[PDB]
Amino acid sequence: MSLRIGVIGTGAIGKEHINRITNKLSGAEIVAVTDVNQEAAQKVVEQYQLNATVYPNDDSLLADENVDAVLVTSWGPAHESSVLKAIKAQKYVFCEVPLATTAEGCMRIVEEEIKVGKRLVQVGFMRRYDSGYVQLKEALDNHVIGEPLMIHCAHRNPTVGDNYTTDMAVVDTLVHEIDVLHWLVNDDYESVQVIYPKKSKNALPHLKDPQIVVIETKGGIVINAEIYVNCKYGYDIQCEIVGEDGIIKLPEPSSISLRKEGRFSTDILMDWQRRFVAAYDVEIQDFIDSIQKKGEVSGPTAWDGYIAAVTTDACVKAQESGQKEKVELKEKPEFYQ
Amino acid sequence: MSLRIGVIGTGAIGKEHINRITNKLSGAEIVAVTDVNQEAAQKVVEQYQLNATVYPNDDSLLADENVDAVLVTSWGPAHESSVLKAIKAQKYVFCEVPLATTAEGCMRIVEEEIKVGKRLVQVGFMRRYDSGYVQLKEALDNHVIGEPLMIHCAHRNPTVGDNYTTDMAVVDTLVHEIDVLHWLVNDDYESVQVIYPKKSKNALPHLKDPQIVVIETKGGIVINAEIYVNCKYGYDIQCEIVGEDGIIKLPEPSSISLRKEGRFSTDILMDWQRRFVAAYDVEIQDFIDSIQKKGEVSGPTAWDGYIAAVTTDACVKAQESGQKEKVELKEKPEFYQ
Amino acid sequence: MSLRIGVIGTGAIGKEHINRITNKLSGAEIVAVTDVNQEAAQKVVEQYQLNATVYPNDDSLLADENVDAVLVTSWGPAHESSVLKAIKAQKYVFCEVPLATTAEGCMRIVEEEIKVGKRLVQVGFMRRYDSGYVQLKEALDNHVIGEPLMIHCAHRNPTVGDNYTTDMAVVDTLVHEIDVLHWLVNDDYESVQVIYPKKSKNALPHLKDPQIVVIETKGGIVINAEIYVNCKYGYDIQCEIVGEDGIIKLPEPSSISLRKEGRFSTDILMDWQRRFVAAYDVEIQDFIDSIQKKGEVSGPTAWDGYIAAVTTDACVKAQESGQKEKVELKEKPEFYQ
Amino acid sequence: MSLRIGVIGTGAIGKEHINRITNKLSGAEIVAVTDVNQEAAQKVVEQYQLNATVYPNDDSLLADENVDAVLVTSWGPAHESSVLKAIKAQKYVFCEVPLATTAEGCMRIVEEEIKVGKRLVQVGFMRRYDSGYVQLKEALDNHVIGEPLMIHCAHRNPTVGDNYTTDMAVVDTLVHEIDVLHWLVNDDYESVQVIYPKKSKNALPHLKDPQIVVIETKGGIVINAEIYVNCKYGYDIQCEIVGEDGIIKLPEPSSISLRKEGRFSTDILMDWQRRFVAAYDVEIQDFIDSIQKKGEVSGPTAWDGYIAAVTTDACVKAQESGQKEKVELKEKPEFYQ
Ligand SMILES: NC(=O)c1ccc[n+]([C@@H]2O[C@H](COP(=O)([O-])OP(=O)(O)OC[C@H]3O[C@@H](n4cnc5c(N)ncnc54)[C@H](O)[C@@H]3O)[C@@H](O)[C@H]2O)c1
Ligand SMILES: NC(=O)c1ccc[n+]([C@@H]2O[C@H](COP(=O)([O-])OP(=O)(O)OC[C@H]3O[C@@H](n4cnc5c(N)ncnc54)[C@H](O)[C@@H]3O)[C@@H](O)[C@H]2O)c1
Ligand SMILES: NC(=O)c1ccc[n+]([C@@H]2O[C@H](COP(=O)([O-])OP(=O)(O)OC[C@H]3O[C@@H](n4cnc5c(N)ncnc54)[C@H](O)[C@@H]3O)[C@@H](O)[C@H]2O)c1
Ligand SMILES: NC(=O)c1ccc[n+]([C@@H]2O[C@H](COP(=O)([O-])OP(=O)(O)OC[C@H]3O[C@@H](n4cnc5c(N)ncnc54)[C@H](O)[C@@H]3O)[C@@H](O)[C@H]2O)c1
Repeated sequence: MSLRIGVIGTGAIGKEHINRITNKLSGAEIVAVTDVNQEAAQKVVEQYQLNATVYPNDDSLLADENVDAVLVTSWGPAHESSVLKAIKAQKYVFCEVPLATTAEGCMRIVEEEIKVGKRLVQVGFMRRYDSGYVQLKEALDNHVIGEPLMIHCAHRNPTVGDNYTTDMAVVDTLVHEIDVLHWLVNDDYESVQVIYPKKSKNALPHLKDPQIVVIETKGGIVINAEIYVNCKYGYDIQCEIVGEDGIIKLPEPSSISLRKEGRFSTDILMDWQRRFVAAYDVEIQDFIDSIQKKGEVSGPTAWDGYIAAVTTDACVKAQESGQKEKVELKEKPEFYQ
Repeated sequence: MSLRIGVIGTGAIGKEHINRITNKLSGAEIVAVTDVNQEAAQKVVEQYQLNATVYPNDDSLLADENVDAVLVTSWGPAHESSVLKAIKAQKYVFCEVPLATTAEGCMRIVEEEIKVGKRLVQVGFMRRYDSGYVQLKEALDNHVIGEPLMIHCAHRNPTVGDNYTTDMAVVDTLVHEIDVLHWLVNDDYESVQVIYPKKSKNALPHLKDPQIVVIETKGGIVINAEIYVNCKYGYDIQCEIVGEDGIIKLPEPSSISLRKEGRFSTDILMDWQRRFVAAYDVEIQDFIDSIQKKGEVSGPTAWDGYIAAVTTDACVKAQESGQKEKVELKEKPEFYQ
Repeated sequence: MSLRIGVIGTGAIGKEHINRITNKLSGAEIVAVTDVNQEAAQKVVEQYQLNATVYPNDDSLLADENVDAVLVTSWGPAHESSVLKAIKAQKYVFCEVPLATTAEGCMRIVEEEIKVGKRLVQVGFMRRYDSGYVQLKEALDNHVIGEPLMIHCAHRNPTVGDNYTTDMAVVDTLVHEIDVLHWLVNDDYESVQVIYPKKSKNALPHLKDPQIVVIETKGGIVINAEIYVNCKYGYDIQCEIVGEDGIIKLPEPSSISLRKEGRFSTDILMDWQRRFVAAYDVEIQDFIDSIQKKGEVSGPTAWDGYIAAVTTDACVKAQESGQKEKVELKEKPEFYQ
Repeated sequence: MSLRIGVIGTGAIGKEHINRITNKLSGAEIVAVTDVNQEAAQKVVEQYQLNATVYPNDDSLLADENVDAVLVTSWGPAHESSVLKAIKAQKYVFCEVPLATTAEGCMRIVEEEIKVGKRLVQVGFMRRYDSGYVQLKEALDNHVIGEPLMIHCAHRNPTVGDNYTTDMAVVDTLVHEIDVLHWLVNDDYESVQVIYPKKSKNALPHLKDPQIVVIETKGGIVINAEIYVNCKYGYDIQCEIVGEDGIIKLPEPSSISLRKEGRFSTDILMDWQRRFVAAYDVEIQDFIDSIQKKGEVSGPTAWDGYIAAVTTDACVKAQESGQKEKVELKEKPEFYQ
């Protein structure tokens, strides 16, 4: 007997989630969708031969008693609104990054979930389900390299559109690093600082590219993260953790090697979409499985969404301040441990 | 509306397939099982909370009109029998390696499928679905390295039981290499030769370990394959294809690197089961998807099973002959292209 | 007819240079030595069966008309003194790092060389002769990756003695990085900043280990350099240069790979001495060759020594300031380009 | 007091040896040369400003009492002649591969050295001095992987001239593999077999390219060696040794990695000359050093030359026989152990 899922926002990524749930995962179906372009959400129901109702807005869909759970996968700032409603309507919500665009927005959502007794909210930080990052986690949990002291990491992308703005680099992009990193090391951010290198010839005039972002935790781990979204060569995620007694490092995506015209090579991806395909699948399936076999959700929490929001804010602050901004977090409610 | 699958042989591997279909894949269910230890097949229905009928034998299960398709995943020599029945009962059959234990056994099965008009039989040669081997295929199809001339490859395993016999090395083990290799290069085997190196201290007395197996295709590709099932260090599959203008090579499984006590390392698997987990999933899902969206099966064919059987036989021949045995194949029926 | 070399300071490293010149290189001999422990200098002349005069002090040795060139390889702060003397005595001087321990000390030496018409002083920054760094140089000179924007690099060492102090990390250690990096990118340092991560359990109480050192050039290249001298795992130099259109990276030292007990590994060196052995050889041979076939020295210059001194000072400043210190350099005299 | 060396054969490779001895190594000089084109030998003496006598033939040069040692570096079949003379004239001889072009030719040379009491003859098999091969040796000597069982290896070259003939592949090319491999594993060859794969489009019509060469030792190690001299992509030497409990593998030559246009790459050499440059240097220096500090030569022996000759012959035999030829070696004289 399969979980009945309603999708809010049938854009490019909500279309990807509809396809995995329909044709790749196990034990769930899409019974309802609503988009803001109601005509698009009516061409998607046909496209994937869904057996689903098409609502004009969220409220209508959240009223429907079929739907046990919703995917929030619409425009970014329209998230907070739909999550609060779904919590009050007491449905399970899988909400794509970001949880909300402001730090208080995330706080409002925590307070609601806190009331409604159990965990309803999983945030779509898929990196925690990628086998690379899972292995790093395992080695750290095993004290393979003793105490983490520094982290170097990088998030690069071939080119961006006319729409990509200086803040998006730390809000839409460095956001997964921010989530995954503190999950691995089990610590909280303290300060953030932003440093701009010589600007790239591949960056448009309004964009500042690359950027380095230093970040210290409370324990004193020092992270420096490079964000270069016009690197031209490929899409590439690198993460090295230096510990007291050794170093561990994230793998490249699997690739056949080639020997030809003087070079020994492997392939680098050009498409951010392709990089985490497996972790999307495993993440959703875990929302599904965790609900039917526990009565609550298991992944990244509303709280983790809140931590991403505060730090993301401090970054955008140190971004035009040029100074060493501070990251101030409220006490972690007993609810979340 | 999901495909109704009956499993013949609820052993260790048929249990793995029941679990992927039940809890990982999409659009199919297990409605029927039969084992030879009928008590075991009645503890498996409970184990995975299946909603399935338990038959005493294949015939009973193949009569059941629920079941559209069957997994043949029982003892090895009990395959041919169950496949012929399922073809005549006109159900879709996914049959695990081997198709049958004798070369004529595979021929009998081809003749039956040939009659019944369309493709019912997929053979479980999962390597063709592994992303490594898929990439090699893609580069060869693109003429990246021109004409294949030689292949070097290796199939190693830490240790084997008291049950592992000299012939099993080319019958149960080198069998996937044999299937996958000719699929990649699109050619047929001509001769096989077997050469025994100094015998390993890790091999039991009745077993001959390692072995090298040279194999020539009709076009003149020269393959040498190493089979060392007591290599102790790990489970490891290596495949290098040398072409006219360059070389392509299979990847290692993804692993975090580590720097500690004087060494820079990655992990090697110890468990053959873990190596191809993803290709099992993708293989089954493709049996499922290909049936509901085409009315026939798509994978490795009954014919490919026949090619594996002939070559596997010539190998066991050159295995105790010590001579350069021959591989003689019947004409490839128009049915299969 | 071979170059006659006098060695000032017959310690451990001056002994290594006497051995290479005597038994490995071409076209030079040691005809004179002086140490501060004059007894040790005699034991050296005997040890390497030298045919050399033993002076009580530098002045005596610089008077000797045999010696065309001197190695300054004595205790650190005793360098400046011996280099000024050798310049005025008008001999060729190869001076090991540092050129002098203060920034003005290097300035005094530049002024002397400036007068004496030609280049007499090569500083022993051997990295410029290592084949790795030579290749990076070549790729940058060829615009392979366009404009350098950032550099990440690391200098790690297993453990240090009771004698290793917090400033030595940027004075004795990060000093080669400081020389080589601006040689590669052809730019000058502007600011330096020092950040202390959580302190290591492998570091003694008086030592601050690791450190991160951020450094910006005038053009805007942003360098972050990690110095971890108690990393325990090995001796390891890493340098990655991120450019506009691609990334280039320093190689590991050559090593046989090994597959054993679950791991695929290569070796990491435990001894800083072993890492640059080939660049020492090539460096000295180039002092020799460049003198006999040009009448002047070719390597890193007295000026480059001065640049290392100013930046080294700013680092030690930002080291206890905790602030973003500045690097102020005098105009580059026409003499040096 | 430096070793006085006479060079027989001032061709391209004898010119390289004259240059290293003159301008790179320590403790030796060229005091005498003779070529067959006596005019070329004069132009060489001038080219490298040598202080040397120019003889019309070997006999004259071997009479000269200056010369303690000779390099035999002339045209291939002219080696045996000059080595026998030098042994009887009782000079030290460094003889480039091959020692002689026939197996009995090597036998005549062994018998002469055997009489003259000590070791005069070093054969120029430089691989034993390359740091890669030295490391493999060390790991095998340490039983790191237990008992060697198989070896896979390859010798590839971009393209060859109109002058390169099918036999040269096993006589001029596979000859270093043949020497180095039995040195590593400390065993003797027993059989050889030659297998021709589909012929390459890069090979001329008179040449058979690639070839595989299987070789068994007495102990039962099974070696398969690939020789592809028109592989087009680069010059590339690969050697993998599979032992009982693990695998060891030769390194690639050091290279900077690059990330650009979709690929992560390293460089492959195009010039056989560049691959072993360091082992040539270390090899010669060891002829020199071993003579002045022992009164005999240390490297590969006249005997090792003989072993290469017998096996080289068996290969050329199995090369047009198509059969499994045999390698028959005379008893190893007590003189050589
Ligand atoms: N975790 C990740 O790596 C990742 C990757 C990509 C995108 N995302 C996130 O996914 C979201 C969507 O991404 P996208 O690039 O497909 O954007 P998109 O523009 O394709 O999706 C927005 C769609 O939702 C509709 N919409 C907006 N508000 C709505 C509302 N309140 N109710 C119903 N429909 C509404 C719009 O009409 C549009 O069709 C964003 O929040 C983005 O940050 C996360
Ligand atoms: N493609 C691969 O990499 C791969 C891997 C592992 C196993 N296999 C194949 O899978 C098959 C099973 O493997 P396994 O190791 O789990 O063996 P297993 O012993 O666990 O499975 C045999 C089971 O089937 C039952 N059985 C035998 N004949 C039967 C019949 N006619 N009808 C109903 N039940 C029957 C037995 O009682 C037993 O429970 C073998 O043929 C093997 O070659 C293939
Ligand atoms: N470039 C490099 O990779 C590198 C590596 C190691 C050391 N060094 C540098 O080289 C220098 C020498 O190192 P070391 O380890 O041989 O030193 P050391 O302490 O081992 O010995 C130096 C010797 O010179 C003597 N000496 C001191 N002052 C003298 C003077 N005025 N005149 C003559 N002799 C004098 C000392 O008594 C001692 O015997 C140091 O400055 C060091 O920092 C450079
Ligand atoms: N070990 C290695 O890596 C390696 C590499 C290249 C070549 N070699 C070998 O070294 C040898 C020389 O190679 P090369 O390319 O310099 O040869 P080359 O043909 O370029 O020149 C050899 C020179 O010696 C002269 N010569 C011939 N016979 C002579 C004799 N009896 N006495 C004096 N001079 C004589 C020739 O006229 C010529 O000028 C060859 O046997 C070759 O196979 C070994």
